[PDB]
Parts: sequence; C-alpha cells; structure tokens
Amino acid sequence: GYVPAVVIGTGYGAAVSALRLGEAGVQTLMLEMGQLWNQPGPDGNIFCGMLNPDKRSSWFKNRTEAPLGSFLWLDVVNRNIDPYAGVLDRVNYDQMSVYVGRGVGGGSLVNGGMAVEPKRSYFEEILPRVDSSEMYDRYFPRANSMLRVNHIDTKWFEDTEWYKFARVSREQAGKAGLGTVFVPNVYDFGYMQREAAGEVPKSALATEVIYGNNHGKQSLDKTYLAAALGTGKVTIQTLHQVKTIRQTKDGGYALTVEQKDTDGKLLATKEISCRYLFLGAGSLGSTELLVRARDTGTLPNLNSEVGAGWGPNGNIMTARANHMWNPTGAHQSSIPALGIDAWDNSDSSVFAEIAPMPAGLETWVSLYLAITKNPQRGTFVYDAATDRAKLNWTRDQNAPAVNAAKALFDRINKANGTIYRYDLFGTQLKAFADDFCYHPLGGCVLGKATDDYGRVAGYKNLYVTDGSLIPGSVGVNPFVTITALAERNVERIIKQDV
Ligand SMILES: Cc1cc2nc3c(=O)[nH]c(=O)nc-3n(C[C@H](O)[C@H](O)[C@H](O)COP(=O)(O)OP(=O)(O)OC[C@H]3O[C@@H](n4cnc5c(N)ncnc54)[C@H](O)[C@@H]3O)c2cc1C
Repeated sequence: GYVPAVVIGTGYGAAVSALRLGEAGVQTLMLEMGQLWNQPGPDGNIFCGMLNPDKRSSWFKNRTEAPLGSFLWLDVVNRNIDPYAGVLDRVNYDQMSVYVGRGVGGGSLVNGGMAVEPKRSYFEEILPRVDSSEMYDRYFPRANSMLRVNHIDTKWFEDTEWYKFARVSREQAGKAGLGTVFVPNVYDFGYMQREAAGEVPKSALATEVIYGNNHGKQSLDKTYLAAALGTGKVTIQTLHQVKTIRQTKDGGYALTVEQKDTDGKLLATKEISCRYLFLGAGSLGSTELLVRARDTGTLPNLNSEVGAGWGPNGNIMTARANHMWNPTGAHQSSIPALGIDAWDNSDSSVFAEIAPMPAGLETWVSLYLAITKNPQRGTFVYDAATDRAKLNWTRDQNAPAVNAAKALFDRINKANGTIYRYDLFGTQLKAFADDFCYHPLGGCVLGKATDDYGRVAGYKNLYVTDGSLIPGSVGVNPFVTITALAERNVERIIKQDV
C-alpha cells in the first residue's frame, strides 16, 4: 500500500532519517531485508558468539567462517549450517569481499562500536562543497549524543587483563615514535567493567561482536530506531527486501518488495508506494537499487555518476608476531579501545585499530585494521543477466593501501626487531589482507550522483542517506560521519522539501 515516506534499510542513514521524519509528523515505513534480532535462540541468546558460530552468524551461507585474522585458531569451531537470515553477510565480488550487517540496525549490529569523528581538515578535503562549520558545530555533536558514544575509563583500561593486547601494541608503537589514541565507542564501558568483575552477563568479554552482542553494545535498535518508533509515526517491516523502484505516473515512487521467511522462502511480493523515498540500504544496497533502476529503465533519468566512486575506506588487515616476553593475553575484549593515529592527510596516512583476537589462548599475535588514503576507486556496474550490481574493483587497486600500511608497520617492526605474521589469511604467504572491506564507502557520491544533501540527481523527493554518499574514504571508522551527514541532510530535506 501507500505510505507518505518509505525508508529502505535500517542502518545509520536510514535510522537518522526515520527518526527526524517521524518527529516532523511524517508517517514513515522502514523496509528491512533482515530480521528484528530479539528472539532467544537455541542457546538462550539472541546472537551467537565467535567461538560458537551457528546459522545466526551468516546471511545465507552453508558453512560458518572464522573472523578475519583468526582462521588458524577458530576454524576448529566452524560447522556446516543451513542457509538462514543470519546477521553478517560476506558479499563476494570478483576481487573484493564486503562485509555488511543484515537486520534491524544494519551494520550497527555487527560492528566494533568505534565512534570516531574524522579530522576536520580531511573532511574539508573530501567534501569541499559541504559547510564544515555546521558539521563540526552542530551535526557531529548531535550524532555523538544520539548514538550514546562513551569513553573508556583510563585507570580500568590500564589495569585490566582484557586490554593487555592494546597496551602491548601501544608500547611497541611508542618505540617507533608512534602514539596511540583512545577510541570512543557505543558499547557501554561501565557495563564492560562490570562484566570483568563478574557482575553482569558477559558479551564483549565473552568473545562476542561480529555476530552481534547479546549485551552492552548500543546498536541502532536501542538508540535512533527505538526513538523513531517512539514518535508514533514510524513502523518497521522485516524480511522485506526492496527489489525495484519506479516513479509512478501520478507522482511519487512505487516499490516491488519481496517478503521472505528466515529460510529465504518467498512468501509474497508486494507493491508499496510513497511520496518521499529515502534509500538507506548501504553503500552496496542503495547503489545496487539505483544502478538497477537506471539500467532497467525504471529511473531512466539517473546520471552516470550512479555506481561510481566506491572505495573500501583504505581497509587493510595485518599482524605482527610479538616477542615471547610480550604476550598479548588469552583474554581480549572484543571491543577495540586503542588505535595508532599516523594520519596527517598525506598519502602515507594510516589510522590503525589495535584489534583484539578471539582465540582465547596465547598466540603472541598483534592484529591491526589499517585505514589508509588510497585514491583508487571502483564502480558498480549492472549485470542485467543476473540482475546484480557487480563491483569493478581489482586487487591491484589496493596496492597503495598495502604500501601505506606496510610502511607504517615496517617502522614498528624495525624499532622492535619483530616480523609480520604471514599465515593468518591463507596458506600462501600474505602479511596484508587486501581484498576485504568492513567500511564500504561510495557508489552514490554526495554532490555527484546527488546534490549536496543526498537528493538524487534527476528526481524530486528521492534521497540517498547512507555510506553510498561518502567518496570512498573518511580516514577513520565511518559510522559517526554517516550519522552526522544524515542528520544534516534530513534536517535540510524536511525544511525545504517536506
Ligand atoms: C565487521 C565490521 C566491523 C565494523 N566496525 C566498525 C566500527 O567499529 N566503527 C565504524 O564506524 N564502522 C564500523 N563498521 C562499518 C559500519 O558498520 C558501516 O559503515 C555502517 O553500518 C554503514 O551504515 P549504512 O547506513 O550505510 O548501512 P548499513 O549499516 O550497512 O545498513 C543497511 C541496511 O539496509 C538493509 N538493506 C540492504 N539492501 C536492502 C534492500 N534492498 N531492501 C531492504 N533492506 C535492505 C541491510 O540489510 C541493512 O540492515 C564495521 C563494519 C563491519 C562489517
């Protein structure tokens, strides 16, 4: 049926948009292809942990997979599973695997919670048409408050066994003249301290994050989406995937929407129409919908920039072997708290998470997720034969990202007399994982596929809200930027258009 506003997806861009629409009195329907994650499963928990993955871990796969970096220790717990509407989707393209969340809350369900504002000078470089003063004065603060960002207690961090891994990398980086920074988070650090004291059920301290956190993590279902539902003007329909978008002959937009069960069986195909249409299906999902609509003729006035300008936020994973005297600990919180900030906006820039590992026994490995500045971009092209967007990215396009990560970690290895691990990402010698992405950015870039507020070029009352807007790189973990930009955009849209 008809609803004034439809929001596709329930990640960061979608959740912000729906809250503000509802507060403005606009009846809004959110369509989410994944589940509402609120049913206790066979272990009594909503989500599986990293040491007990089951079908809940995976979006329609037939075998569980180890978290990247941990195959050597966690393959032993992998099992065959029924294809199911699980929470983490590894989306495989030709030469890149992009990991995304599936469910009410999108990537907020599966992410590490790291809530980081980009460097203002870098923001100004990547988005020169946007007023940076409003962003830093108004929208970034609004996002940090709404997201429930909080900060780890430094004394607890210094003392706890659960962050030994972070302190070891801090010390090693320091010998190379590199400093660390604390990373704010949406995981409640007060709750985490109580986990360590045995006072509340563990989640971060029980090897949970990438398949969801049963406690502690303030994902969007608890923050923006709860508030959106609280307006009385927003509803969310789950296991509903939008397939096609057209402009109706009488104005507005019409969607074909498939309803499935959790086994992926098609239950119904529905037509849903609206006056205002907001895409929050992610870098992958929003871009796919729009390239499909352009190339199948249902939104024929979309421009050539739709599909373009994708990058993986310079994501590279690597690992160092510590000296025997620098164990990283068997007990590592699943939520990172420290990063190495070597980002100066130059091509050598690196901002690297000090990543925990879930093995639960001593391995001496330090793991890092580097964010780099690599100008290479890919393009989503529509394949009409299979009705899918394909991402034209090649592995060699990550060479500059590998080079920057390697130059930084080579400094740390030189200062400490350590070497890389070469065995964490497959049997072939490979110290740098260069074909994954947790932070997909672009495909519907702000100001190129859209105007400076995400209004899709060629169309009225059609908006993109999410990571597809960002031009490939933000230099930090991206969700705070997506959230703040979405706050800016929807406020202007409600004022001028609605
Ligand atoms: C393992 C992992 C760790 C991460 N750690 C961090 C971190 O610590 N900090 C950080 O800043 N970022 C982190 N990220 C990245 C962050 O989660 C994403 O940048 C963010 O979630 C993107 O928000 P979005 O609104 O663009 O889309 P998403 O959050 O991806 O949400 C899109 C939603 O739309 C739904 N959807 C897609 N297509 C359709 C359709 N056709 N119809 C209906 N629904 C649809 C999806 O199922 C999903 O729920 C991490 C990501 C991963 C994979």
